[PDB]
Amino acid sequence: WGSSTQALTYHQALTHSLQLCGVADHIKTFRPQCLVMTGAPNSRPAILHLVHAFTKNVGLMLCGHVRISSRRPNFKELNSDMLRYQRWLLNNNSKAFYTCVVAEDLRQGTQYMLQAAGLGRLRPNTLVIGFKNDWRIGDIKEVETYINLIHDAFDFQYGVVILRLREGLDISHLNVADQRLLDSQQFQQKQGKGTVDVWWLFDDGGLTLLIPYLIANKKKWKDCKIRVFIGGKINRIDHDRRAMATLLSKFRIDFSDITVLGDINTKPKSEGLTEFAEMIEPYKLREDDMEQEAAEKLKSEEPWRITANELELYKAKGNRQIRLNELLKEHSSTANLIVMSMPLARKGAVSSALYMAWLDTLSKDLPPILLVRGNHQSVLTFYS
Amino acid sequence: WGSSTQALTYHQALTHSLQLCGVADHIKTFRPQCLVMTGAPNSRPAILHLVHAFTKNVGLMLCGHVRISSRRPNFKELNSDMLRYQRWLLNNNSKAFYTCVVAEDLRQGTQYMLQAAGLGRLRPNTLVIGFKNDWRIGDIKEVETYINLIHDAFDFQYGVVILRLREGLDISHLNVADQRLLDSQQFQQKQGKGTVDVWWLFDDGGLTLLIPYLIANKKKWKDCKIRVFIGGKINRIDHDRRAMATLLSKFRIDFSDITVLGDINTKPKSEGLTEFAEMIEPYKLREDDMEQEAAEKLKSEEPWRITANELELYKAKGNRQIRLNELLKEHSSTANLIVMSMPLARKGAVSSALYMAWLDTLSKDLPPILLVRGNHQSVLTFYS
Repeated sequence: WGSSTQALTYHQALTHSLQLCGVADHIKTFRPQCLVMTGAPNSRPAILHLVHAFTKNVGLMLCGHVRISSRRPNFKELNSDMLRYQRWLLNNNSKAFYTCVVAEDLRQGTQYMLQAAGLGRLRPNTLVIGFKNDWRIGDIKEVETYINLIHDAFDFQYGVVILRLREGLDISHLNVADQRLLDSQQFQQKQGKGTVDVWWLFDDGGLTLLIPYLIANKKKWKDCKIRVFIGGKINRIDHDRRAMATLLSKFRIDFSDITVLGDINTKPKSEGLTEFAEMIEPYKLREDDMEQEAAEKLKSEEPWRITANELELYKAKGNRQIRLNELLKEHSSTANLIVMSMPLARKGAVSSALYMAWLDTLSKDLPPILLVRGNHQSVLTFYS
Repeated sequence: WGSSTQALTYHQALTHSLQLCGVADHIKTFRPQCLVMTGAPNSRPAILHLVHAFTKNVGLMLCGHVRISSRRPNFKELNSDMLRYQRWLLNNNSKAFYTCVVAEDLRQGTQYMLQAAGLGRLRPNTLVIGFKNDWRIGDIKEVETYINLIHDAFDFQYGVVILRLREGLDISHLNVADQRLLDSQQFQQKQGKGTVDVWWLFDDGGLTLLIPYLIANKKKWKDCKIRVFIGGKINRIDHDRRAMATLLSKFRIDFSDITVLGDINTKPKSEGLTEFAEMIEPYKLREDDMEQEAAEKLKSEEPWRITANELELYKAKGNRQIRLNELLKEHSSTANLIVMSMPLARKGAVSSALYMAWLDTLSKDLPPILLVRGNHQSVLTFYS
């Protein structure tokens, strides 16, 4: 490497950061930035390749890696695990940075990269993580770190994206594992003709239409149709489609159709509640919160006499996701992605084992779904 | 502000960060970066103006601000407290970034900005903080956050700089306060003719000679002499001065003299130990560590029967700083700075109230001293 100009690239990268740090207060744009939670980037490579498709030439991608290590943190060899993985990101045709922290669990490890990552205006706007698939198989303790991470991303006014494949995301290893490897390398190459359909179901979503626009204007996805689905009113159908058409003309998405539905939060048809109730069977008044669990004994000895957190106050919130799953299946069977609004419940009043339980009944048997929710701060400022 | 090219400065600042992130694995320079612990930057302005003198055109300066707020963290208005203070850094002729965190104390607040600040190779190399002046007046509890911050900067292989003025650093408000005001605005303007003398007293120091070189090659300091002081051997004096002269020729400092001393860790002259012992008078076996304090009762009821942490194992460590203080006074009375090696004690074996007690006996009545200690990783790679 015959480069004697590296000292000119240091000051070039530093005065342009001071260039970007100083601009007009009212000239602010959106510029979608994101920290991706990949772990070690040679593992989880679908979450690199998908979040390369948006945030390419238009934002920055930060590959976070919290090293869970309760004992013996080895900081001095870790710099050799910084430059190695960054060279792995550079030898592949990637435009990502890489910051690794050390903590004792996943939540407080990524707390550091929420309120301290980046410099200047090069800060992560959103947080994109993978979906915890094995949340019911064991150790329901450490679901409390994952959901209280989601609630903490919504506290810092971040946008949250959750990616879920039907199989797993991680690769750290035969023909049952052949299902893992090709279907993880499914986004960077070889995209045929199909459909990327969205489900606009929240008014203050924002980002959830910008993401399918940016991913369909790419080299691999321009033979793919954006089918906006929407639940709205019941009586007038022509003009609610018109009301969505003007907004979609603002986002210049160039859709195929805006289908209006009228059977949301009506009828779960007595099918999935038999599966949803046995899903939360070992959590019914065993919802994971040690303090609440200990606390009940000052009011009752049989705990299953109150259902206010459980079902008594959230009837149609629970019944909506079970209604939405068959609507996802009978209309988006063979799609490439599903960009779906993400259900957000309020902290404290709702349990973490119920809030997690809604997020997989919504995404039981699907293509690579994307549960997305913006911060409703401002969007469409992007492209003026 | 008629700027329609801001979108060209975003991608210009981002591809040059990818330029700097990809270089040869052997080519890397030193490039002194630092996070300064200023608090709100309109307060503590000497620690902006001094750390502007080095890390100008040659490194980055990051102005950290941990917002101690145990209750009610207000994240949504805090972005208006980000752009306001960054505009305050930009309207002054500064080249600094600014990241603000929220925590419940000072230590875990700046833990976030140690292992998660910056992107790529634009990470803070060192940590520069101010000296806690009012450590004996009240609440010896919260000295444990300051010293366990110092020990944590030395755990991440950071360099540590501690700046101490004879008066305070903070400005948040008459003629007793007129001493604060002008003497805090003493570094940016109006530097006359004088001396910036260093005390090379540690072999694996490193940075402690690079800092007085970079600050004396500036617009305000080039009528100032660098007088290297050094403690070394006793018998040969001409050739230890020669052995320092070759190293100083490598650092191209262009000094005035290399004075060799021979009365370090010999004789504190029975003067300051009367003041040092009454300094640690309410801490003698009351050294602040609640667990150790509770623990003693399994071995004794009168705690003052063991002196191993206190004086019995650290005779000449304590007597060295009291020896060094009169050497600082009889030789560096009227100087502009004192760049002095920083005493580092091992964690756990030494108390935090003793380690703090050495850091102010070394710096009792001085000019703006600078207690500096490198990470001994590599230095002099800078300027090839």
